[PDB]
Amino acid sequence: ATSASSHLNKGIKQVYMALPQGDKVQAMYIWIDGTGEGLRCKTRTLDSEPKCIEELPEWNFDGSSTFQSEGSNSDMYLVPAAMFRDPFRKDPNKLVFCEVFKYNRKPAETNLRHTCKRIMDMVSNQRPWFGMEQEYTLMGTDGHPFGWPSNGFPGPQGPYYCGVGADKAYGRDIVEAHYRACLYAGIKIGGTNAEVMPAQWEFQIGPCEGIDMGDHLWVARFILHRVCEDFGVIATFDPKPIPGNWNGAGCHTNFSTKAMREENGLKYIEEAIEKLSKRHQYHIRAYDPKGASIRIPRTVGQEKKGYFEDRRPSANCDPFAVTEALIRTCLLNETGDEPFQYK
Amino acid sequence: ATSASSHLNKGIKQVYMALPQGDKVQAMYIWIDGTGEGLRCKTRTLDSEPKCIEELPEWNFDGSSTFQSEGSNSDMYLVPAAMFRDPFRKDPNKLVFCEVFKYNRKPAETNLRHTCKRIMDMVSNQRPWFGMEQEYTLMGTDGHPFGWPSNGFPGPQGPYYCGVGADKAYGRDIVEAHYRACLYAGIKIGGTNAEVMPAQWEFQIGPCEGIDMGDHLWVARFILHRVCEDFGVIATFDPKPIPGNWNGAGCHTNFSTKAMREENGLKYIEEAIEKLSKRHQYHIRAYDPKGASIRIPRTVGQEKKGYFEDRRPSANCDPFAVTEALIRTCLLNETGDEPFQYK
Amino acid sequence: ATSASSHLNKGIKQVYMALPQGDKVQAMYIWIDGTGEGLRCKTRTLDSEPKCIEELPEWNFDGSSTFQSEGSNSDMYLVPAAMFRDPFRKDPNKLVFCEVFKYNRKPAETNLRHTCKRIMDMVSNQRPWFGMEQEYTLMGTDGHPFGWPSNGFPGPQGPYYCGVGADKAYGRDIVEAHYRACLYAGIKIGGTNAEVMPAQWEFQIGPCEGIDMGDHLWVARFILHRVCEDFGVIATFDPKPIPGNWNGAGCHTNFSTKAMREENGLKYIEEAIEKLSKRHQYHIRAYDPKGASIRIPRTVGQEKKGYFEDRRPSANCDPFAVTEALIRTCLLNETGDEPFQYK
Amino acid sequence: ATSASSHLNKGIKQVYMALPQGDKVQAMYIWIDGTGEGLRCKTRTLDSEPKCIEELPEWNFDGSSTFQSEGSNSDMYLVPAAMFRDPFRKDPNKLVFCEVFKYNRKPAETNLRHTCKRIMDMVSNQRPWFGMEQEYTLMGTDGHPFGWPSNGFPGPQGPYYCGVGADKAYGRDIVEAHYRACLYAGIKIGGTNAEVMPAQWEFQIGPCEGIDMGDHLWVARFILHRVCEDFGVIATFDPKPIPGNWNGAGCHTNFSTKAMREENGLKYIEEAIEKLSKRHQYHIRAYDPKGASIRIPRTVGQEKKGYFEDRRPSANCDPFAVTEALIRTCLLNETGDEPFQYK
Amino acid sequence: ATSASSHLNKGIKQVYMALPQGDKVQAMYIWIDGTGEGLRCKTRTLDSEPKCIEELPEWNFDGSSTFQSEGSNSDMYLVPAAMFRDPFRKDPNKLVFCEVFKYNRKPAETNLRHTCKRIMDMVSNQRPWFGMEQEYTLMGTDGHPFGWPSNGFPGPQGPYYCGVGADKAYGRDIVEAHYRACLYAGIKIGGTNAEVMPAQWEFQIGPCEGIDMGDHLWVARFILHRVCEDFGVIATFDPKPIPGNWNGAGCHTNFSTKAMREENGLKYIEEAIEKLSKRHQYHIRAYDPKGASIRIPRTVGQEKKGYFEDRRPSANCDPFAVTEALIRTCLLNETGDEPFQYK
Ligand SMILES: [Mn+2]
Ligand SMILES: [Mn+2]
Ligand SMILES: [Mn+2]
Ligand SMILES: [Mn+2]
Ligand SMILES: [Mn+2]
Repeated sequence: ATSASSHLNKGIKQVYMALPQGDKVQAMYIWIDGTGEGLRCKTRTLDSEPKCIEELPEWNFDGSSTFQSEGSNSDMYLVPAAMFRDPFRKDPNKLVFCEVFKYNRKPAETNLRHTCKRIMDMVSNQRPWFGMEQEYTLMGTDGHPFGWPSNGFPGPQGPYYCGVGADKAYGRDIVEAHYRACLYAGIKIGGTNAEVMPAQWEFQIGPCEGIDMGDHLWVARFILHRVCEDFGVIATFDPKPIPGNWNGAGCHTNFSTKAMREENGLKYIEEAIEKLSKRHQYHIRAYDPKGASIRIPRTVGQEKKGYFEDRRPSANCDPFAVTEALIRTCLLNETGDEPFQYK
Repeated sequence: ATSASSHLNKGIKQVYMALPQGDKVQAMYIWIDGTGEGLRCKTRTLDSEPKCIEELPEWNFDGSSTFQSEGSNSDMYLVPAAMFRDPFRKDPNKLVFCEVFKYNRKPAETNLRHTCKRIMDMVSNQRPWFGMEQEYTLMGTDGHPFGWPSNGFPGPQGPYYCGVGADKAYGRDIVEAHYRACLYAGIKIGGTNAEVMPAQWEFQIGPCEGIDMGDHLWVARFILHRVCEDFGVIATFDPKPIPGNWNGAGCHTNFSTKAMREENGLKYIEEAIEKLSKRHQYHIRAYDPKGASIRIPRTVGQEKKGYFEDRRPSANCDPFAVTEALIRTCLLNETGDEPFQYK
Repeated sequence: ATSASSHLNKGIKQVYMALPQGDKVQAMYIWIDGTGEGLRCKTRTLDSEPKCIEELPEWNFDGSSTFQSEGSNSDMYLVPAAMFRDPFRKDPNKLVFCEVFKYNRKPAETNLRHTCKRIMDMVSNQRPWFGMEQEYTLMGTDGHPFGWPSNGFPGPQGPYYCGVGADKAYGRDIVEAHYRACLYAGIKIGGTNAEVMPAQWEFQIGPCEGIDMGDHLWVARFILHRVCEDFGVIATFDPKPIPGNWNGAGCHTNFSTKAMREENGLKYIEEAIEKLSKRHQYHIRAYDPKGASIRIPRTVGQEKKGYFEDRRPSANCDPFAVTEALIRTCLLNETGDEPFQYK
Repeated sequence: ATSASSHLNKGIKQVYMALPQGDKVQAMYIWIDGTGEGLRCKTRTLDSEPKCIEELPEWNFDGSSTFQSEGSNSDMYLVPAAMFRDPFRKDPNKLVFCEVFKYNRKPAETNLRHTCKRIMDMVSNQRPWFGMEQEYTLMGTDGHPFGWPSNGFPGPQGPYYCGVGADKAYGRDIVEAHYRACLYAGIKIGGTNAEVMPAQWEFQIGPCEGIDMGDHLWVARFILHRVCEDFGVIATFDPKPIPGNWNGAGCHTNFSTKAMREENGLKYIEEAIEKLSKRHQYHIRAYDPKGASIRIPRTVGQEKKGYFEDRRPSANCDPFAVTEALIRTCLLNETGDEPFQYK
Repeated sequence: ATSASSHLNKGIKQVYMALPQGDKVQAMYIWIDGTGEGLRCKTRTLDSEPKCIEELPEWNFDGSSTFQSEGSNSDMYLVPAAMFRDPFRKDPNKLVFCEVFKYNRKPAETNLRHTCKRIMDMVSNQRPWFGMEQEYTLMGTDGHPFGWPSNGFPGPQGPYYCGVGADKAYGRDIVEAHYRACLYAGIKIGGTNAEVMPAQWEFQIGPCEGIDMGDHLWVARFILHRVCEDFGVIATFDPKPIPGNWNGAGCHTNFSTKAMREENGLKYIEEAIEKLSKRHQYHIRAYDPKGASIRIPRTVGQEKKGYFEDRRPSANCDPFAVTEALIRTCLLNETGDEPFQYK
């Protein structure tokens, strides 16, 4: 099944979209829900196209409707963090990803970006690069994977991974649209592939210099949601969408530094892996918003330089928390149940 | 459900629309129904494109069919008031919002613009600015909200406010089309967002210098109706569309003056609020066509200058009456059950 | 029946596709499945458009999901072999057909290209030209031929071969789209025709200089699968799609050399046919991935120069194996159950 | 949605059923699946109607298909335990509920009846009476509750508990059919009611003298499954069918003895409750097949004699284990993690 | 999908069926098709109800339409062999299973009954008893199993063997109707069960004294076809209905003699098994119309008397050939590629 809005005549929408916009420019503010994994958005009008993120004014929203404020002082604030081109509106309109504050102007329970940015600024000399692969499932509005038979299973696993064909890959139009929208918007998307079960896909984001990783992955998730809403399907990042033998279906984070990219970086990668081996429980706790767990590429080992792979994060993981934990455990040499405060 | 006209082949319509129009120009006269909240329209042909509103001739219509005239002398008059570009016809065609007169050439029961314009002209030195947020619900032709399940509720409140996704926001194509149409037509639309229940949305109009507020909000309502008619859905401004816990779902009016925008304007805002506190019943009567009721932004209080917010008007309110009452109570210092006549 | 993805609004997809892509370029790596007849693909991002195939980097994939690797070392490699323009993405994006390696960097069980390329390089002086005609059937997602009646047969054979009409040819849009996509991508497609039963078609690829034959036929098969996926139908190369009197429905390979194209080449063609007559069982074994069998054109015989036709290969045949066997039996004069190793 | 078998013409079935059966009699053997909560059945033919359970011969089945045997010796045995009239076949045909044995003629992992019967025979002097209330949900074949809107919720809780009306109770025909079938078959069903959410129902079984409780509840579950299969819906005893605020949705067991039914039995009930208070974890473990947790009726307290209520068992509980645990903790005064063996 | 005839109003049919028939009686002659596995039938009128099979006259049919005669002399003959009550017509009407002859009055290629009857008459002193279990699949008219999802699989194997529930057993109404029809008609049906995949079932016929086995199994197959035709589904005895892991899905024949039923019959069973072990290829050839292959029940071994089981015959096997081969190999001690002629 598909949503009722997807059955509206989209040619009418495209007739209205093709009107010359004028001097005004629409900016769609995007922020993370109070649940830690949802995204909320609302569009305002700017008198002119902003050249930089600093020209974007701050905004506010009702936090009581977003699961992240109390009744007495419900208003929260939106401080713009990253700016991207609007694929849906095709320019000069801008997507504005923003942080959330409380009435006290202090980071919200779900604003993990504020600290993550501080951590990345501390280790800015090492220039960390992250690459994150996000796996999702396309679902109908009836709660079942898109293109699956009603009350039924498509078939045994094996033909669908990177498959091509009407019976091999489901909803590739969503994937192509999302890829093109992320390219236009400036997201650092590096590729896509179809996963082992049909209607399950994956897009990779990276390499990114820092908080760019979290910003790009969150905006890529938003673009996926908007594109799927246009098509009338649902993008699910739940680690266990369909019950069965398949277990993980989660994000993989690739971490490198300046030293690891240069010669004799394999020993730095080994040191980082050994440091991570001690903090397994902390990373398992941090990755959840509520063969090998950590793996090394063999091509990197042959070249003795490169990156590593962490298979532990789930699909609904928060990139800010993941990257901050990876930096703290490896670069900052932190140990303990709770992170230290670099006040 | 959607209307039968929405299932006509719209590509045929766009083939006919793309014909070179020629020297003639079509103007769609729009006026307020006798009910006080409905809109009526009819298009004529002009030999040339009018540069200003004064070139638009007066027109007439059958008031017996519009609930606002008696049988003996049914004819009413249309005097053009505001001119906008026609989004639907894409230029040089014009939307003409007009006032209604009786056979006596005297303002109609529903023409509240004529007095409101006089009031705004009296206080033109203070330069009042209004901002109005209009909340509407998208409904099917079956009387239920669009995208809702038949005989059913979408789910608990909370995921839908400013939500993105096929299961989070219903009928966003209508919203995008209406936003672009209002931009092209010259309406001062400042942004939109999705409301707490799905298929419920809101657009903000403002700031506006005067009767511009009423003109822009009425033409924005007309554009919403035309766009929804193109999509085959209904835009409802009823304050209580769906029975349940949700109560208000009504317009919010933001009022500022020249003094309140300048430094030390917070005391002027406080004076206006104190004046409004006495005339609560009068404003409640005037807003109906048939936490705090009046609120102050906290950012304005921190900056000690700006505007205030009135949460009392409903969604089907008449902007002319609302703005006239706000001016009379605050700027004109009027008191009493009935307004004074500045003859 | 058609796939559920085909019922998505494709106008939305085309709106997203028309976005200006930017400096980045998407390359879709394509490789042969472990089954020997399936195709797998996945797209990456390149910083610039590659001018030649050598600029394409090597890649890797999970061979456990592709029926061609064991659990311990599942990773396989993709070495680019041929580059074509991407019809689906309309440039500068590129389709990259690649060979598969094991973790040992040794040809995979299904990588028959590596040896075939060696064989063609050995006989490069003779300049062999191959022409292959591929016959396929368009099927619904319900496992029946496209356009056929449910639980029914279209009619007696005879009106459908090269037929024109709604009741004569089924799914010609797929054929036209595939032909245009192969032209744009640079495939050497020489023509198409409709076969004796409806929804069955055939496209010819050739002439090709060498491994170009295998590359072009495999990429043409991939383009057919992608186009059919866009239309929501399935392209089947099974030699026996629908049970009945029809038997072969398989590929025909046309083989010529430099000598056979020149004058008095008919005797060379006769020598090649006599050599092939001895190795019938070997070619029957090699053609399977798991009137006359070999025929001569009469126009060639009248002109005493040209090519021959082999009707023995099936529709799901591997072009690399077919062309390698044809070269080895004719040009290399090989005899025996197993081919010799030119180490 | 409903199953495809439910859309077969049932009048044809009733025409065939009305044929005079003859001298032969069909007996449907029923046994518990290896999963501990599923039911399996298969019908044989008897030359004459059995007057007692002892005339029923033993049978066998393939335990490899029932998740309860290994490959080498898959055969299991069926020893008849209880006999009931066949509601579906309307007599002289009999439903035969049987225990399962292994090839060693030793109770199967899921045959908890064999021990429970021993325990009840030990305490046969006290004459324990049990009453069990079973709560189930009617679901479509699409995995959603029957009569619920697609992708939707019926409404707020409150109108549906014991409700009457097309919008208040869903699938009452299943309930009436199941009640009448259980009456005819001899099940001690004491009543039904509709639960707080629509399509959720409950039937009470009791009072029963002993292993009669387990036999009657299991056969009532089987009759519910057969009736729902006739109607094309699914009866689910999962404690959490639909995600949401509702939590328990589980069976309630009412336990009395001969002493508790007589005068001054309230002190015996208090002693039993105090004994149960110590073994909470053991009963929680035993109830799972993989206000107050224990409550006392107030009418019993006013009359100072009667029974108690245990709210702890879930809906998918095994009655044999529940009743055996209740007897062992109260009557047998057992304490400890594992039960004692009365060998 | 179901056949179009199943969607006719069956109440009309039952109104016509309930008419008092009168003195005339309808007899439906049934014979085996020329293909060896199909059944053909046609009904005549008798002036009175026949008390015995000998009162049934011989008939004839067009063998050119039945794949078992040449053009010059197409007529074949029907000699009545067995008489049963007509379940479909509810008495006094009779089903007449008949042998087929050629114009020469000599057994037809597919009339294997004539010889089988001779063989059984030779060994009539030993009184052989056979029991045959027939496994079939219910299919829609679209060629897929009944109740399966379109283009889909129901689920993993394991819940369906002897399952009860709308999601566990498909088309049980067909099974109940067929069981009751076979009981009424006098078929020696001993029971049914649901098989490992849904819509697959099995009925057992036996014990039978001789050619009674072939007669009863063929008439049971005919009754299954007629009942399924009434329901609009297809009964398939193909050994491999749905491609996949499941392989056999074929009939099991249980063979006993007078000696094997008496004490110390286990040695006779062992002798029969040893004789069968030599003639495996002959029985494999004879069973086809175009753990252990032969197994012994363990209960029989414990009681040292009873029967054996042959798992080798397929589902579409001819019972006459199977029983004749079992008698010839065991009782007649025959050896060789071709059977001896007891002329
Ligand atoms: Mn990975
Ligand atoms: Mn407000
Ligand atoms: Mn040919
Ligand atoms: Mn209770
Ligand atoms: Mn068997």
